[PDB]
Amino acid sequence: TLSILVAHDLQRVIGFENQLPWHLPNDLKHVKKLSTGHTLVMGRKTFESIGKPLPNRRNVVLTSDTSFNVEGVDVIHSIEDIYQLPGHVFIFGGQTLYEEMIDKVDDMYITVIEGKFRGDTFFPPYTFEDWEVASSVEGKLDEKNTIPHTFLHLIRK
Ligand SMILES: NC(=O)c1ccc[n+]([C@@H]2O[C@H](COP(=O)([O-])OP(=O)(O)OC[C@H]3O[C@@H](n4cnc5c(N)ncnc54)[C@H](OP(=O)(O)O)[C@@H]3O)[C@@H](O)[C@H]2O)c1
Ligand SMILES: CCc1nc(N)nc(N)c1C#CCc1cc(-c2ccc(C(=O)O)cc2)ccc1OC
Repeated sequence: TLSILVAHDLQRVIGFENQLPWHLPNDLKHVKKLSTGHTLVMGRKTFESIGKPLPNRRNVVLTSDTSFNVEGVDVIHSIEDIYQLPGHVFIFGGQTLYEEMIDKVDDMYITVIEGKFRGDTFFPPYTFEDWEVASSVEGKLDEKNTIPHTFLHLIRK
């Protein structure tokens, strides 16, 4: 299974200055639950922003850098390498990976951040006429999670 995993705002902002524009612990938990025990594929910039591989899952980084060799991280140098990865693979950003993979993935796990943030990187436009809403769940708000958000699972029609 090949899935997109992404949080984007009302205008499809996903990032600003190589970081997430929002602070939303519940979505990090969401990511943790979906991807633990499986595989995350991310572009080089996304990886460097995180700084270290995420625990308890396979971390795969796409880069043209032949010198890239980080402990706890597998490297790939081509999009086509993704298709050789076994198991449930999540395309985990950033903008370049999403643009390169959105027409190839089976489904998308999207957290819609229900606000308008300043961004410099975007999720590509998509239409619900191409995607069935398998599920849509409002995120619960609290003291630590104050931005409204919705968890979508979309499956390609
Ligand atoms: N909101 C979210 O769910 C979410 C999730 C992930 C990331 N983000 C955000 O996304 C932003 C980063 O996105 P970005 O587009 O700037 O960078 P990115 O996609 O994370 O990384 C781009 C790099 O990936 C490598 N790459 C991509 N395609 C390749 C290919 N076909 N062959 C070889 N290498 C390839 C290249 O690395 P080299 O230059 O080293 O060759 C390229 O420079 C950040 O702001 C981050 O916070 C948001
Ligand atoms: C966690 C935000 C997010 N949500 C959803 N639904 N899909 C994604 N692909 C990402 C993402 C991402 C990349 C990223 C993750 C993190 C991050 C931080 C903490 C945790 C964690 O505590 O589990 C996970 C990812 C930090 C920075 C960062 O890019 C700047």
